[PDB]
Amino acid sequence: SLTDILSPSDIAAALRDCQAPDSFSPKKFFQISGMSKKSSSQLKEIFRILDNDQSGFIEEDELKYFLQRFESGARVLTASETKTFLAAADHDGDGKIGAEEFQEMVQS
Ligand SMILES: [Ca+2]
Ligand SMILES: [Ca+2]
Repeated sequence: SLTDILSPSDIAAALRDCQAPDSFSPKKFFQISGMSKKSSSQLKEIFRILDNDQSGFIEEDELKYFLQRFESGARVLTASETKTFLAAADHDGDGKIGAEEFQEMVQS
């Protein structure tokens, strides 16, 4: 569990909010949690937890586990979820999220 940036009650509320598949969104998890409220530097601490390759980015193969970061056991993302999130953070057309194009997708 993160517990290094956002509060638990805020996460547990955002998880159940749209726990169902293709029910949540990349820009609909900062209202219940409070990611945007965090600085671009604080939003990076999470990226280091999403990198299941330690390469430096969060490819789709590791982005589908977005629900496995706040729940640590929940289901993965679909072609209608991962794609969106990637098209909301990456915007570079690389298929991998970075620590420079992530925060931007949060606050902005
Ligand atoms: Ca990686
Ligand atoms: Ca990228």
